[PDB]
Amino acid sequence: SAAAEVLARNQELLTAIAAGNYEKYATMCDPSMTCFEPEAVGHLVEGLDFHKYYFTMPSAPPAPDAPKPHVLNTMASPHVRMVGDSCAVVSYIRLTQKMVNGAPVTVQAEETRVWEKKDGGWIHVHMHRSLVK
Amino acid sequence: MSAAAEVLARNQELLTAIAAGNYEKYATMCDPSMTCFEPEAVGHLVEGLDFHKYYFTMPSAPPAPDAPKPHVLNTMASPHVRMVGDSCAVVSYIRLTQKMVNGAPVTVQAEETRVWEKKDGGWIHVHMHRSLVK
Amino acid sequence: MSAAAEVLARNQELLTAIAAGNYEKYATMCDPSMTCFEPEAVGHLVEGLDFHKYYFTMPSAPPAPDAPKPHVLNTMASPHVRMVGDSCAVVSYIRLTQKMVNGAPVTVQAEETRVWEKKDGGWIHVHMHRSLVK
Amino acid sequence: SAAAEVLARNQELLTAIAAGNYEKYATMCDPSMTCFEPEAVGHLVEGLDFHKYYFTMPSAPPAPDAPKPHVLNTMASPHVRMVGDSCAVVSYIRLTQKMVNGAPVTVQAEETRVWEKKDGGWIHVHMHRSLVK
Amino acid sequence: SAAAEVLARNQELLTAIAAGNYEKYATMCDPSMTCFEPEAVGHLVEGLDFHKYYFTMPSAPPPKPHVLNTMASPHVRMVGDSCAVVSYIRLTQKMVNGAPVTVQAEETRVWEKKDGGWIHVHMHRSLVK
Amino acid sequence: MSAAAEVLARNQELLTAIAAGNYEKYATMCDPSMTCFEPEAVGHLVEGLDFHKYYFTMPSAPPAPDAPKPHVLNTMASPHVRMVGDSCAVVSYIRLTQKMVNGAPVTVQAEETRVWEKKDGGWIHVHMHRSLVK
Repeated sequence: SAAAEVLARNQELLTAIAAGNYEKYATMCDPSMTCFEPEAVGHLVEGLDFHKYYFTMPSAPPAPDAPKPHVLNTMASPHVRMVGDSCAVVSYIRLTQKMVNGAPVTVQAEETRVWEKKDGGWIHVHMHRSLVK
Repeated sequence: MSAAAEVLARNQELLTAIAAGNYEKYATMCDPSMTCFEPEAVGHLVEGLDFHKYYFTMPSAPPAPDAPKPHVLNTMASPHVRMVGDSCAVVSYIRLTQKMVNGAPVTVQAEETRVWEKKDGGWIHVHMHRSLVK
Repeated sequence: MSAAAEVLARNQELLTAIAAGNYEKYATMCDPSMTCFEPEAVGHLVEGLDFHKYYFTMPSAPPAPDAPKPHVLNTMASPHVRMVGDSCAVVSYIRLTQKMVNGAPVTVQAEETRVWEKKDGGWIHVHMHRSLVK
Repeated sequence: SAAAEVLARNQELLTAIAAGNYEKYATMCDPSMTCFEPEAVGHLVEGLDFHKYYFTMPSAPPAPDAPKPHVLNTMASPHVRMVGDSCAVVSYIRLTQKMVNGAPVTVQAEETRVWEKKDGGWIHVHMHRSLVK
Repeated sequence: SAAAEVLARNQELLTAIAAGNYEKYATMCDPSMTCFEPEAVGHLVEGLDFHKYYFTMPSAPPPKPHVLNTMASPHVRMVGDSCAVVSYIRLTQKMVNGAPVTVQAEETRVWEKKDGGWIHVHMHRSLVK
Repeated sequence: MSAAAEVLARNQELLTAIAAGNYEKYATMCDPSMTCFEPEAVGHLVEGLDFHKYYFTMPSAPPAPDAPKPHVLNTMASPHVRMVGDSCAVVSYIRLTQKMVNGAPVTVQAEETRVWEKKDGGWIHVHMHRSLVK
């Protein structure tokens, strides 16, 4: 049941990432969060500004027309491990369905996200993201 | 005198066991329910020790007058230890493996996140995530 | 809190000043006799500030042709500060620069060593060694 | 005069490296020394074991064709900077003359080596190498 | 401090070259100056006319010339009372298309002390890469 | 007899010593602090005599029956000697080396500038600048 709560928090974080909602994202992450990810080109980054960069990219007005963002994140075969009462490790395959050149594309990545039970709530502390060929 | 130094040394001990081909020590250091992301798992989450034991027990040709000793060294570049609650430790680092191929040195790099749990007065490896860097 | 922490903060100040194109701040933080290894020096050791002033004073096409404000962020991956005596600090790290090329973000990575001297009641950058990774 | 001492020590260190004399090399370095170099493939390494690896390689059998290695390190245009009483920064272009396939070749690298004065001697604390090409 | 004078004079000469100021350049050079350089395509050139050629090329009116010369790792050698040899790597930062480019050249420049001041008598330029 | 002619003779003597591989005479003629630009220095200024001693002391042992005595000749095409004060000479020329490659003769050309200092009644080589034409 606790594992289900951590899974809900993880899916909530993923939807916040897909929406570009940086405030929700930052509210879910500890300011000392550690991260391996492809954008970090092989190095361990600490903090939130590195991702705030990607949330605040300069795009600004587009032509309204009829297209709107269409992105969906799916946690393929999730695995929750409880290490003590205050720690949870969520390991899964992140499947991101996105639109490129008017066509759908499914991106896959191995993701390990560590959550700490701080001040009543689960908070993300560490992420390891690796792309699969 | 710190628990973070202890888990760091324990992780280095695990890497030494891996480099030595000592599967008995590796198995004594890992929980039988250990989960693993690694390149050999070709994009999937594997559980258990048999998948890793496969690589310790590969059929090798007996040694000849060649270079009768493996020259392998693992280095934890810029380690980071995080204590998550009373029973968990997360060790994140860049694994640098110096090995010999065709009589020449080669340095392999990988992003590694290893999770340890405090069980029975020791630290046991429960989850690993390996990523090759181009 | 700590001298090493202060030197690290000064290095982050210098990097943000570089990202913002503020040459006056940059020169305020650098010794006039500063030495430098960097790719722009094409394999030689350069001395002085004019060599770096060159890249701050490059002529540019007319600003704001429906173009956004510069979106650049420097991050010191795994910083290491070494105090060598009272008045010397060596800050070694991996500089990760997130910038915009065309419409997409790109992260550039360099190995950076920056040597700072405590003179006249302030930390001043005196040496730099930069090497591109990829 | 002090700069002359540090320069002589740096040349002695390079000679030790060229000779495969790991003992002298290690006695000249601080055990916590930091290093950027190509063999570290874009990361900062600490300690001497990473470098000890290269002194302790599995030796190939001698076949009397080139019994003595012909290698020489040259510090092209050295520059010494005194940063306080106990620090010296030695920057130079390391030119290694080696023999490849019976013909000589000159390899060049940018080198920054930091030395600390402990008691009345100099020890190596930090190195930064970058191949020039 | 004599080496400082010769280095300052060489830097002044290089800035004159970068600025296209042939008058200052010529006033700093001995009229019998000898020269090895790429533009000499493998021959030893004597005099100032050969170099004057490049200051007086025909151009068009129509950004701004952004060029900077740096003497990387200079080396001054006093050979007797009247001679100085300045060896260095000339790093020229120029702009091609919209991008900066650093050109490197091995430069040896010989100077002679004649009463008051140093004058340039011999130069050797080699392109590295 | 002129002093410039004497320095020219000393320079031809040095080139002969280089062609013969006689490192001892070469070292006698050169100041221990001599500076050098040359292709083998891959675009840098080297100081001292060890850098050049490296090429006199390269490994080799038996003269094969396939090849005979070395046939090498250095020629100073259009020499120019310039006296800079009492004790300094600059010898500039095109070095033409006739050597044997395989079974055929070939002429290598290089732009050479050699500075000589008058110390204790003798001329010694103090600085060289060597560049290849083709």
